Amino acid sequence: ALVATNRNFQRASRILGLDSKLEKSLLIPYREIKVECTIPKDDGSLVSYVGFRIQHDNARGPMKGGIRYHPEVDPDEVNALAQLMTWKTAVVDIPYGGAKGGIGCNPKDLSISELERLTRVFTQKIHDLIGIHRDVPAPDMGTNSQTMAWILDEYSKFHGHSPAVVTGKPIDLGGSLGREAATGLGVVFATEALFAEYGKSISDMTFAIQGFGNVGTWAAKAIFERGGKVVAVSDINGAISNPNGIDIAALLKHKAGNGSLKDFSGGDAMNPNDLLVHDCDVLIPCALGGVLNKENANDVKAKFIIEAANHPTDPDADEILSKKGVIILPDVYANAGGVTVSYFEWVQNIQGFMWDEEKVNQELKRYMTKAFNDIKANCKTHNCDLRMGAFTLGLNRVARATLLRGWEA
Amino acid sequence: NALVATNRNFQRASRILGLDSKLEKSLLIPYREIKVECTIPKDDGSLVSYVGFRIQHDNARGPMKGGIRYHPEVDPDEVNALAQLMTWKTAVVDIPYGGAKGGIGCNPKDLSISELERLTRVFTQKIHDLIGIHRDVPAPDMGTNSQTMAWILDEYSKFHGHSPAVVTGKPIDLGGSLGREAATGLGVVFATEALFAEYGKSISDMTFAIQGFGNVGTWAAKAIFERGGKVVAVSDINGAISNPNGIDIAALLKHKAGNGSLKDFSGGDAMNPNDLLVHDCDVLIPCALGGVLNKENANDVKAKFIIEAANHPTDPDADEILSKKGVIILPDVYANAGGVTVSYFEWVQNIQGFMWDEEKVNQELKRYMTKAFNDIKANCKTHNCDLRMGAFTLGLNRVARATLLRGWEA
Amino acid sequence: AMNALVATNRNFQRASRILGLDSKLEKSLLIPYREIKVECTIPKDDGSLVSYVGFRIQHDNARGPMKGGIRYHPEVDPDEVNALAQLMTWKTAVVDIPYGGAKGGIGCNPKDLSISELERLTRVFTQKIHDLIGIHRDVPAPDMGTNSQTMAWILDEYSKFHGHSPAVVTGKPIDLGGSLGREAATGLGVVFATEALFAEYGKSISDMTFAIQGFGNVGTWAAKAIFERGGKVVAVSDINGAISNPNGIDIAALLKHKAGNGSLKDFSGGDAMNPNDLLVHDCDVLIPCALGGVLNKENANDVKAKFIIEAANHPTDPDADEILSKKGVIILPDVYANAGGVTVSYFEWVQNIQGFMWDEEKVNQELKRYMTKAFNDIKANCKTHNCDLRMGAFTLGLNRVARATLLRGWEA
Amino acid sequence: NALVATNRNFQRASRILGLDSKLEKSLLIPYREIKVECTIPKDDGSLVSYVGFRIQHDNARGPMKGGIRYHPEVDPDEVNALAQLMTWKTAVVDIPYGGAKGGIGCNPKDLSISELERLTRVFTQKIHDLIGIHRDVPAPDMGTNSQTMAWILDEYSKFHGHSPAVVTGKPIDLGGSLGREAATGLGVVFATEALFAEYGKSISDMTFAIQGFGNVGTWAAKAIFERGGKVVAVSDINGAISNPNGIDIAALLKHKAGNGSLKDFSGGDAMNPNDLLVHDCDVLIPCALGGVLNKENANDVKAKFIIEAANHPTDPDADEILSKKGVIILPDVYANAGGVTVSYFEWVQNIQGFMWDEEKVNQELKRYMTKAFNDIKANCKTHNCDLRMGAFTLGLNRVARATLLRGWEA
Ligand SMILES: NC(=O)c1ccc[n+]([C@@H]2O[C@H](COP(=O)([O-])OP(=O)(O)OC[C@H]3O[C@@H](n4cnc5c(N)ncnc54)[C@H](O)[C@@H]3O)[C@@H](O)[C@H]2O)c1
Ligand SMILES: NC(=O)c1ccc[n+]([C@@H]2O[C@H](COP(=O)([O-])OP(=O)(O)OC[C@H]3O[C@@H](n4cnc5c(N)ncnc54)[C@H](O)[C@@H]3O)[C@@H](O)[C@H]2O)c1
Ligand SMILES: NC(=O)c1ccc[n+]([C@@H]2O[C@H](COP(=O)([O-])OP(=O)(O)OC[C@H]3O[C@@H](n4cnc5c(N)ncnc54)[C@H](O)[C@@H]3O)[C@@H](O)[C@H]2O)c1
Ligand SMILES: NC(=O)c1ccc[n+]([C@@H]2O[C@H](COP(=O)([O-])OP(=O)(O)OC[C@H]3O[C@@H](n4cnc5c(N)ncnc54)[C@H](O)[C@@H]3O)[C@@H](O)[C@H]2O)c1
Ligand SMILES: O=C(O)c1cccc(-c2nnn[nH]2)c1
Ligand SMILES: O=C(O)c1cccc(-c2nnn[nH]2)c1
Ligand SMILES: O=C(O)c1cccc(-c2nnn[nH]2)c1
Ligand SMILES: [Ca+2]
Ligand SMILES: [Ca+2]
Ligand SMILES: [Ca+2]
Ligand SMILES: [Ca+2]
Repeated sequence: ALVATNRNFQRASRILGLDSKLEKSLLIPYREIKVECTIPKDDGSLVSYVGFRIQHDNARGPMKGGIRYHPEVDPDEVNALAQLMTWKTAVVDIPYGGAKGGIGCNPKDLSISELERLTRVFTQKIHDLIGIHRDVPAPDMGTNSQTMAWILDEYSKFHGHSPAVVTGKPIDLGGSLGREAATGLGVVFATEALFAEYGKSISDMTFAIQGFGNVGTWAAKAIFERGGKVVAVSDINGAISNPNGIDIAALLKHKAGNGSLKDFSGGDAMNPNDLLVHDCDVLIPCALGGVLNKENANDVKAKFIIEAANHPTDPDADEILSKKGVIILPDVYANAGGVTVSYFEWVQNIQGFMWDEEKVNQELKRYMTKAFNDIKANCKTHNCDLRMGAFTLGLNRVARATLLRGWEA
Repeated sequence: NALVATNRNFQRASRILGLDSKLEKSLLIPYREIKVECTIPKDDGSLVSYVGFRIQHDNARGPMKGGIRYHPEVDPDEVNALAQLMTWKTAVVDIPYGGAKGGIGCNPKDLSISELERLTRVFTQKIHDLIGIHRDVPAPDMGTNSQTMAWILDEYSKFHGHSPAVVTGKPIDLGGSLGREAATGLGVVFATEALFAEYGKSISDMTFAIQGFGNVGTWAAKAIFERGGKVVAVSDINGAISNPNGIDIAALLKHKAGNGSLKDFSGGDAMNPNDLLVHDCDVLIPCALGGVLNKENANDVKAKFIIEAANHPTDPDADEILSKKGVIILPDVYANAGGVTVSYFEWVQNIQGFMWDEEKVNQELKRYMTKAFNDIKANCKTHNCDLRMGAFTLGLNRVARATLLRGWEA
Repeated sequence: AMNALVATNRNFQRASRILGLDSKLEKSLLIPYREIKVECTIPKDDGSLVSYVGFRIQHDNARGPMKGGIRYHPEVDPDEVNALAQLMTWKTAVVDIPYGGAKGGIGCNPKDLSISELERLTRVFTQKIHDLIGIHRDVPAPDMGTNSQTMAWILDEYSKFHGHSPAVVTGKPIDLGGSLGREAATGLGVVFATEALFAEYGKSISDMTFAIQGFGNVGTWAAKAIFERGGKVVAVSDINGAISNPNGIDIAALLKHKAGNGSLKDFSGGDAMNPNDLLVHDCDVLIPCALGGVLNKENANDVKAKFIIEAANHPTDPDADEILSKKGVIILPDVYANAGGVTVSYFEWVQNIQGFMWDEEKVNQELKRYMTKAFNDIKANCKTHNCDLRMGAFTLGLNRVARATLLRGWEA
Repeated sequence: NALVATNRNFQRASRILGLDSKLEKSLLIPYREIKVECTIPKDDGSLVSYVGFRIQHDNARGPMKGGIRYHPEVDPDEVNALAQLMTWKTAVVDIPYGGAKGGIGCNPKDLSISELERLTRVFTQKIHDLIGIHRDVPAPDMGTNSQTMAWILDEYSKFHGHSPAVVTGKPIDLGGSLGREAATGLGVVFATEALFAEYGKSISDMTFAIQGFGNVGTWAAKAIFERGGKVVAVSDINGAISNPNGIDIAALLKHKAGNGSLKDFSGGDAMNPNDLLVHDCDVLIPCALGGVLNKENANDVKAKFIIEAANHPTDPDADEILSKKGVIILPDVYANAGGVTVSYFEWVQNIQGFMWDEEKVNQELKRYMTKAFNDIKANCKTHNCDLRMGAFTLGLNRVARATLLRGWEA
């Protein structure tokens, strides 16, 4: 997370020839905030936490980023996550900068009313630092749409009804349709555009998918409905194989009945540790980072790797897979459908008028497609891989937004 | 009035949802009640003092919305019920507002046009800090009109900058929306179409008797007529006209515009207005007054559908009698919501800085009335209740879950 | 209470006639600037919901920010609450402090609520009205059912919305900007007003005997302040008993006796008395400091005092007023006599507005200046209108609010 | 050093108060910590980027107060300890402030005066929403001065209007207070009068040795001299001068102003500066550095009183040794508080829109220092502790009382 973002920035920065003093400024966050969050517990005794918000950059618009309720709050990693938000939003051309915040706590130690009091106190402590056009939080580790409802409710006492102050809200409070499928569907839209470069379609390819959660389930469904052959799916408990393509609609039925993959009758049970070296045209890691390293890299038999999980390829595998002719669609772009639909929720709220799910998906496609074209165009200016096309694209957009605004007081 | 009807429907819907009684109490208590002194100098230099008010009932689902009445009758419980009714109505058609109701206890016909302007501006000065484009958005009502709203807009904007969305019902020249005059009558016809689609039928299959021929009745009849429905009977306060082959509503409208009276229309036969509700037809549409259907005449109703365009036309006796006769009643809280819906669209257009054409207003109105009927119908399935309770439980449940999601900690 | 409604109405109508108030101006002065009711819902300590209605009547602000208490009390009759807010508008005008009147509260019984429920309720109430109050808009204060701890919570909650705002509320703890001199303010103000009254006759407090009904916050300090000025306190009663001494009670010793949980009847430096004879006791000066409605037609003819200082609110009903008047009894009216408390409350606001607290000698020096100036104005008014002291005070305050209103004007 | 001394004194005072451990955790966590990018163009057109910061420790007793340091070393733990020490110090002399501390990691010698102005204004733009007359009131510190404050005032006022009280230490021409230069040294002498009055003694009864002759030492020496005290020894970084009759401080000041060195003054005998702390006197006043009294020289101190004007001059080893010899030590947290106290008076005068003359400033400074000593001594009686713990328990408890009164519910 930390180490990948640092290296990718340094690689992209040298490709762009970034001015060293501009680079220094871009690395310094706009603002770092730490606040006391003290609440009474349900039994009346006090507990005290520190909440935080790193606001990295706002050259391209309000800041955007999750709120983590999690006990590990290493400042360098939180800073890297906020920077990564700044580059990711710039890659897909949404008008935001990057931020990241949270509270150093373990939510599983706290009752639902304690979580509410903690969230409202946190909002009271930062209400003057966020805002619909200033900094727009979202769920992350340890928070969810109920958390956002509390932030919305508390913030609105200080500034009036502000549905756009936060994304990831319950539908009943201005949340957007289409959020659940956003990332998985965005993966497939990105893949459509990539394959369009070869005049090929998803229906021409076979797919192996590692991980079968929110990203994995929706990606498989969208691939299956577009004629792709999902020939292998794994998750943490097992794996299933079918050289003629698994009936993914039927597989999802089985999963919903609390069944395990290997027990599916429309395929052959498989060892999950064989999923990455499986023979297929396209590999899509949707589980964990660091699954591709120097060890297994030569044994990957896929022609395309769609990085849906964050950082599944360490630099060792990247170099190895590159020379073999493997094309890797990078994580900062490939899984960006979620943050993109989060932008649409914000847009729908500032417009006072919600979109239907078909409009959400039409705009998601338009944004993911125009983003791939811009990445590919950058790869053609700098003669670099797709990962560097994306990072130079985002880094340059932040840089020239920063330069246009200027430096005088 | 509207108070007995609203309290009864709230209590029935509350029992069906199994609403927690302490949540129920909170939903009944208005967010805020305001009364302000409104004193103006008259044209002749003397002083007069009135009391203005704004009941802000609920804002769990969004900014409050509601009319301003210039009227001498300011009973607090009735005004509370009207504000409460707004909260449920906006929830029924899924527009992101809560309910409010305000006004000034005065008789507008005792005031000259300049006295009315000074009064409107003073009221705005006294409440400007309590309203706003995302807080509470007033609209016309009894005794006020689009000119009143222009004055509120102009005075409010001195305190907060140009804010066309602070009020709806504006003149077209100041950000008012197209499609407002037809909104309610057309919304009734969209609602009636969606109901008939449940039976695979069309408006063109039906005959219609319409009580009332004002802003709602004229536009409802026009929209029915242009869709091939047969409007066989129309009444208003002075008479009624009948034609079993369908009245030519286009000609009836020209007649009304030419200062004509219903019973003098030659393309039909004069009728006793008291025969309207018991007339032989498929669809009855009260568009005039409340309380017209009671235990006396309910058993004499000969229609299969009743589309409630006026507010509270069926008292509980008739609702009972009509149900076990197989009569299907589309409830007023939903059927006439086209007006409040286009009022929302005007706000949306102002918020978006860009007006819609009338085709777009009516396409969205249709989408909103249709999606609302489907949601009502789905509720009927889950709760095994009629359309009136499907609608009230839908709106009440939406307000309750917005409230529960927002929470209670300080 | 109910007596405050009837008394405030009668006094307003009487003063309005003496002044010849224009009836449309009078109609406007009776209509409050603003009436607010808000939902106040909180979780109880057990997690269940409870819902109350809070309210704030903002009667008048022609002369400055509104000022008035917050009552946590179950009886919230609109006409009475309205009368109380209006009474504050007249009271602040009588002593020339730059406030209008307001009155607010929550319909609840505080004894039913734990300290943590009361805090949550207070903060929610503040969240619901923070935009309607303010240091130069409306400044609440303690009242029935609230105290300085309640004010600390309002201050803490209000300041989240507007920054640290110590002047938004008076009656605060000393630790949070409260003023010195609050405890003695009303009783000490009573004695200052009495000094000014007796000066008209070339007499001083050391010349008089005093009978005092009630021995709480007002009665103890008034008796103490009289005693230190050489007045002879010959009778004191409270709800449980009474003590008399025609030579004067050693009030310093009486106060020590009370502080040790002693009863007035059991005091050794006097003779026990029937409390029902306190008002007809043989003295120069009678000071009701307990309850309203104590002087009526039954007993007015038997009052032996030549001066009665109304420290409690409305202790004399209209029947006794007429009877005492024709007997030559001079009545210093409650609206003025007990105004020391609200005056030091203004001083707290002033100290917070100035960012710099006064010492107690300064507070009291100013309290005396304000009560003495106020008496001179009341007396001057009695000269021009040829009326008793009660109407001197009401016409003074009513006229000041009227003139502030007329100067501000009526055009939008 | 401020981190280990402040932590040791807090923990000791907390154990004396029986402070609840969960309250103590809250009191140690700062209200808010801010870091902001401060980038400016240099005079030559190139860019430079610094990090500005503001630690806002506590505001239970009032707006935050604290200096702004332009200095390259910005250790977070040291800056937190300084902001927290401010919170206790303001509570000890009972001024209505909490503690804060901020600055910019830069070397002001590397920057021209116009670059320093732009940097100050950029810093102000980045934090204007976090400071304010009733929120957080900065002041000069290392590397900043009254010209820096004028720039902050000037830039802040573009965002919130003319706000003279947003910063203290301003030039006299822009709302600064009279009496600010002498404030600390004069405050030291007021504190000493209050202490000596407990013994029925006066300053004129005592002999004084002063280490350091800067802004604190010169004014304390002057204020002692005008009260009949005998200043028998003075040192600074380059030398020392001695006179058991009492040095003519008026002449010594005039010598210093004429660019003279202590060892070259003729109205005394030149002395080794290393002998100042062991000089023969009743009262020793460290006004130079911390850590000058330790176990090595503590047994050799001949004074009966030590007035801590410098910060942390006595380590715990010497404090132990001196107390067992019967030495009374007036603690730094109180003794040197005249500077912060007059800074409060500047803020007061600004919010009152009307400046005081220097007579009134010094009169109020004396009243504040006198009442603070009385409160400290009362605390010593209550807890049976020395003056240092009398002062810290006083300040810590006042902050604890204010946060407990304010409460914890959301
Ligand atoms: N959901 C989003 O909006 C989003 C956006 C950007 C990136 N991502 C990335 O996508 C990845 C997955 O996100 P998600 O929401 O689908 O998570 P999820 O928890 O919904 O699903 C994770 C899936 O991976 C499987 N898995 C876990 N450990 C595994 C292991 N060791 N080997 C194989 N399979 C394993 C799980 O069983 C599950 O099927 C993460 O890297 C995340 O950072 C998600
Ligand atoms: N216009 C809207 O947007 C709207 C919205 C919701 C509800 N409503 C309800 O619709 C009803 C009518 O509204 P409108 O705007 O069309 O009013 P309107 O004044 O424009 O027309 C009322 C019509 O009813 C007739 N009428 C009056 N009394 C009658 C009686 N006793 N018997 C028969 N006819 C009678 C009048 O002559 C006229 O034809 C009212 O109940 C109103 O509350 C209107
Ligand atoms: N305290 C103030 O700041 C203040 C200010 C203005 C007016 N007042 C008025 O002063 C009166 C007393 O106020 P307080 O603060 O001293 O009250 P308190 O509760 O502190 O004391 C009231 C006293 O009256 C006594 N008492 C009660 N019933 C009695 C009876 N039937 N006969 C004799 N004594 C009786 C009580 O025992 C007690 O001694 C009230 O009318 C109040 O409205 C008080
Ligand atoms: N000035 C204030 O407002 C203020 C307020 C509170 C505390 N203090 C503390 O007072 C002390 C001095 O402050 P100041 O403003 O007078 O400083 P200053 O820089 O104006 O003067 C310091 C003096 O100490 C002398 N000195 C330096 N090192 C010395 C050494 N090793 N031996 C002997 N003398 C030495 C210098 O020569 C000079 O005379 C510091 O500890 C500071 O933290 C100052
Ligand atoms: O009168 C109200 O309370 C009110 C408030 C907002 C909109 C509408 C409306 N427009 N058309 N029909 N109703 C009415
Ligand atoms: O009750 C009020 O309305 C009110 C408001 C502010 C101050 C006081 C007060 N203090 N002492 N006596 N009265 C009363
Ligand atoms: O530097 C600080 O923390 C600070 C903040 C406000 C005032 C003072 C001050 N004035 N004189 N001595 N100290 C210092
Ligand atoms: Ca930066
Ligand atoms: Ca409610
Ligand atoms: Ca009025
Ligand atoms: Ca803290």
